[PDB]
Amino acid sequence: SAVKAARYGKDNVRVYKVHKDEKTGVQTVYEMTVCVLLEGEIETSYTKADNSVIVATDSIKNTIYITAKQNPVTPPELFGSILGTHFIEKYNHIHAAHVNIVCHRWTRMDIDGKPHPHSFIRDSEEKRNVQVDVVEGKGIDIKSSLSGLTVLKSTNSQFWGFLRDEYTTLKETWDRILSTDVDATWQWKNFSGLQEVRSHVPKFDATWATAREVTLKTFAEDNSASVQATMYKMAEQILARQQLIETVEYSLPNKHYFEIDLSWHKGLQNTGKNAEVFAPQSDPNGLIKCTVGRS
Amino acid sequence: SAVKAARYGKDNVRVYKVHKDEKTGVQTVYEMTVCVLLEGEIETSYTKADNSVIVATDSIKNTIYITAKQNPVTPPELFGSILGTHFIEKYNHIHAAHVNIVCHRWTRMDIDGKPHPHSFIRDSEEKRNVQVDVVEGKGIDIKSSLSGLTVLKSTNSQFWGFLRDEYTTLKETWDRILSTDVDATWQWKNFSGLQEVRSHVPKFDATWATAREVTLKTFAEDNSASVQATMYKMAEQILARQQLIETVEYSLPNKHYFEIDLSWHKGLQNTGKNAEVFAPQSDPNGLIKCTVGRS
Amino acid sequence: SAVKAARYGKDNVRVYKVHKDEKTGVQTVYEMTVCVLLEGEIETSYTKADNSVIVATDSIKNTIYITAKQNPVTPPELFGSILGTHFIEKYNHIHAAHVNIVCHRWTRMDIDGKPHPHSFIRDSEEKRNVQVDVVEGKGIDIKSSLSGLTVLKSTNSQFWGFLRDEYTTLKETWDRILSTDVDATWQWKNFSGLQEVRSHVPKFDATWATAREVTLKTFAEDNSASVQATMYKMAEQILARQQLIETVEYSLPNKHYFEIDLSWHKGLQNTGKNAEVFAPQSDPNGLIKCTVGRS
Amino acid sequence: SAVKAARYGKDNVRVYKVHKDEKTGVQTVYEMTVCVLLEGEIETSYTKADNSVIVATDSIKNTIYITAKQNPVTPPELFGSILGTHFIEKYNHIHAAHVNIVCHRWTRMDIDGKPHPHSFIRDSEEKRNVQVDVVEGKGIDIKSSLSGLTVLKSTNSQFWGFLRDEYTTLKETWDRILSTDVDATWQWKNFSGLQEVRSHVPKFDATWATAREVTLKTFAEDNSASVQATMYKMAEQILARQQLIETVEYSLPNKHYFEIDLSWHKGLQNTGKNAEVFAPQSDPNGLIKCTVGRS
Ligand SMILES: O=c1[nH]c(=O)c2nn[nH]c2[nH]1
Ligand SMILES: O=c1[nH]c(=O)c2nn[nH]c2[nH]1
Ligand SMILES: O=c1[nH]c(=O)c2nn[nH]c2[nH]1
Ligand SMILES: O=c1[nH]c(=O)c2nn[nH]c2[nH]1
Ligand code: NA
Ligand code: NA
Ligand code: NA
Ligand code: NA
Ligand SMILES: [Xe]
Ligand SMILES: [Xe]
Ligand SMILES: [Xe]
Ligand SMILES: [Xe]
Repeated sequence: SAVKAARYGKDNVRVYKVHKDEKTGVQTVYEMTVCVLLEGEIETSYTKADNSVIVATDSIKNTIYITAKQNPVTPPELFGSILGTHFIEKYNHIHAAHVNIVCHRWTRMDIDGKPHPHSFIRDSEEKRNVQVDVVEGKGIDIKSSLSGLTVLKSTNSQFWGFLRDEYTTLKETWDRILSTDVDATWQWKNFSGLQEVRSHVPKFDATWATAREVTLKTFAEDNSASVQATMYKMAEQILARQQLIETVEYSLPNKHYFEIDLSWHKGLQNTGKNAEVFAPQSDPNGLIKCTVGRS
Repeated sequence: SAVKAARYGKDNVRVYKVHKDEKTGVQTVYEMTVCVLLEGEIETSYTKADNSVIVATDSIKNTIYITAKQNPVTPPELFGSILGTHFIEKYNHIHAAHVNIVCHRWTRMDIDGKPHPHSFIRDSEEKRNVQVDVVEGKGIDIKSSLSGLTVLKSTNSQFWGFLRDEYTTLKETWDRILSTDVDATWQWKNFSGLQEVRSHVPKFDATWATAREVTLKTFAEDNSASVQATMYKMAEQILARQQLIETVEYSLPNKHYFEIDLSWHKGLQNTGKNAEVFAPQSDPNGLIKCTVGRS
Repeated sequence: SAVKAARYGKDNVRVYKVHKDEKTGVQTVYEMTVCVLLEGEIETSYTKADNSVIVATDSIKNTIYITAKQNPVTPPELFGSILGTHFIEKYNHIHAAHVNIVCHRWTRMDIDGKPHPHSFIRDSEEKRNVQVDVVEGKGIDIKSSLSGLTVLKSTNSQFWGFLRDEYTTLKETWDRILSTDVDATWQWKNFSGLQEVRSHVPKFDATWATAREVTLKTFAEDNSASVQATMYKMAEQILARQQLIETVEYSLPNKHYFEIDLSWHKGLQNTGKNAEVFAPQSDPNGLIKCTVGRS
Repeated sequence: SAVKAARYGKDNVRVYKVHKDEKTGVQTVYEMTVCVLLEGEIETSYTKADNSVIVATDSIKNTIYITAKQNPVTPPELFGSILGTHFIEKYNHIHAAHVNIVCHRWTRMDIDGKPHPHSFIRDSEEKRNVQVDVVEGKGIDIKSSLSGLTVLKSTNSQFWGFLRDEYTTLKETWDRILSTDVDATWQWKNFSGLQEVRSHVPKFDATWATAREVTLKTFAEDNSASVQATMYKMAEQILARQQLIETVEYSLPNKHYFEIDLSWHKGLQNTGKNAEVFAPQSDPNGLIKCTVGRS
């Protein structure tokens, strides 16, 4: 037997950083959860009990805190690239670093219509994520994403004209509820190294904001023919607005809300045009994915 | 042996309701999770296998949908009271109904600075809850609450002057992070029945909004001497603003963020005034509770 | 305004303890999660910012580890009583301690049919719990419980003869699946203090084992007329086997498995006597409770 | 823009099946959660709103129940292959089916030392899983796995001789607690189609049992030099026992239990050889992976 692939590191490292502006007194907080996994010439730790090749996962944890102390932690694409590059430059036998970062929302509070200098609220479990793979001699590959964005529209969604055979019971509809949790990922063109990542720093926050805005606007305005059709429109717009993205991937659950027939009870009308009360379904759920790239 | 207490019913009943304004085209959605438990002369179902006394839990589920179809579902204090009263009026041998409602946020989306007519976002897992106990011959007791409101302030929290003995290692501090998940409950004076609950309907939403606002403002502005001291100030203000509340209860975790000493690494300074990077702690956590009532 | 009730302390304190038999080489592990909340003359910490009355929650955490170091941690009823008594004896102004303990399963592994000396498996998320309230001048009240015991029987459950009215759609049945997560609590007679708790130590593990065995046997053997009828039989037997228990409480979800009518597809028969494939329902669920005490 | 990849289907479909032996009266239950995603000539549903190519996800759900009605659901490798093959044979434009199955434990109860005919217990959240990819013209690829197997050993684990530099604070140790949640996957050689999968049916349950047994025995008996070294030994043995497996992958968290220094309190000794009470750490955690294949 032989080691075909191996990676190891530290997962679930929670980090908080505060920035204090001495002039204005305004404080800004960042909180993230970080995972770092390494690859390289480490087979002998598995096959021969040779620990000499292991950078201890506890040391990786230390490195994350130290790196956050000495560098900006925003945008996460830059922080992840700094962190990944560190390991391949510092350790001769480590040849790849894989860095995953989940950014948690801490939104500045408005008290009496003005921004508070040092108080924050978690407005939703929506996350902004990055995956950074730093591979020696092959540059830096970055995938950025938003996830946990939960939306619903109560009309202007349709689903008709699908294949009907002996396995089909689903009725066609011209008016339904559509609700989903959005997971959207955009993959950047490969960067040659940290200098190139630094040169594009302004594009990271801007593209995240664009992806979010396009998602919300298209969802709200599209008279949706299907999840498939609507998500494609989203991806197409993002690719058109940022030339440095190669692909956009969406993964969307279709969270069903079922009509409840109440006609058995005193002829009560609660279906079709008369539908007011619905039963949200916890499971099963549709799952629809697509990856859109350039012609 | 004898039955000392018994209650039974349906839990986790998810309900969605939509309201459609025909004039404006504006739609508004409500989504809740409902639990209804009944008490009464039902001992024989336990002791003698006499099912004749059981209103099936499946029927309770049906009743929830039917009631939501025929009545407004907002404010939840009113809907819960209607639902509870139904069971004690309909069934001779049922003498109490306990109704718990969790309201989930569906916040109207703003697209291009204007409110969208039928698209919504889940902005946070914060909930608005009610517990309604309708007891035959004793009226209606309502406890209203908000929960899952997660906040953090990065300074203006202190904790010093606590008891120090041979079990104490905690250092006094004049500047720390304070973060909590707020659970706040206000208990209404007993209402004689549904007519009285209806007469106070405007106070329910208004008091919820006040409780939320007082919580946020006090948290952000108090130079906090302890969780205990700050939460007391919150409760005091709520009681002063709404005479129909008898008690306010807060239950607050103290979610710790620990300094990380980095001085072992090249003398790096990251404690006290130099603290920038912290380690959020998942567990253990302080838990601080208090119930405040009138003199 | 005035403080009507207050309690504070440390929640979610994870503790592991190992016992090493030097003779046999056999090791035994215990793992628990502990919560301790205190009450007493502490109002001024809320109302006057007087921290002098506060035993820091961090010190409570320390005390839990120290107490576990110096005392046995099993049975949990004894450990919780020692821990609670400590606070009321040590601190003049503290007059009640509330201790909750969740014990996690670490079951010794059998390798090649023999018990391994130091390797363990988590066989299920079933927990054994205690709640201990130590109140100065009123002794020690202990509630013991098991929770998270998930069972299913595929036949020998019935449900017919329930009330039928205009809210009822549920069909009577003489053969259904019954599945539940068992939560069972037995409340001990009040103990005068630690000496009395010590004198009954052998009864704690024995009663837990009896409660578990009665639950499983009765569930498996009862031709159940309802959840209500079956749970009553369980509680009755536990009370008969241990005179020092005053009350037994069960709280049981009814986790529904629905028939699936497949007759629309080529006349396929999958209901009543022909039912083979079912759809487990995540929600809603029946919830049935009862407290049984002595005549 | 163009569709580079697309897949869609139904997730979280819960299924229960019962088998009734008419002779013996013995009943056996199976419960699973199933996900089916399809690929094929479906781009136009995304790009042109052409629903004619969509097999509705609701129909996929129906197909899962129908298939479970007409076929055995065990071993899951066979059921998943039947289910995947169905879609590529039934629909001309569908060219791949991806089927994921999670099997939940329902273990027959022993009452008074004998196996009960129709009552079951969920003994742990351990799962047995399969991923089956059926690709038209390329056969059937099956990955089988166990996950959620949580173990701990209290001694006979070491970790010393790792790289030490200016990022390292971790002390070497010759005696520590080792605890992990096992995720192990074995990948079968490609099968040409359903006939070949059927011919190997006995090997599926046997290999699962072997993988489990090797994991447990090696964990309990290895005087572990590291997670890396121990997991390699597991994978090596599995590959040696089943020639039809091509690769074995393990993914293992290192769930840390920290010593607690209590010497500040009356010189209490709780570290090194005197360590009895430890603090389980919820996060961060080591994560160690490896894929082992044949020379
Ligand atoms: O078994 C281990 N492997 C590792 O790679 C490691 N790093 N810190 N502790 C560790 N333990
Ligand atoms: O055992 C049951 N008890 C009940 O009260 C009930 N209601 N619906 N189904 C039921 N089953
Ligand atoms: O605000 C606080 N209250 C307390 O009771 C406490 N105990 N430790 N830290 C603390 N902080
Ligand atoms: O938008 C949808 N896409 C689908 O593929 C589907 N299948 N059932 N309902 C559906 N809705
Ligand atoms: Na390198
Ligand atoms: Na009544
Ligand atoms: Na006292
Ligand atoms: Na095909
Ligand atoms: Xe951070
Ligand atoms: Xe609702
Ligand atoms: Xe413990
Ligand atoms: Xe199944």
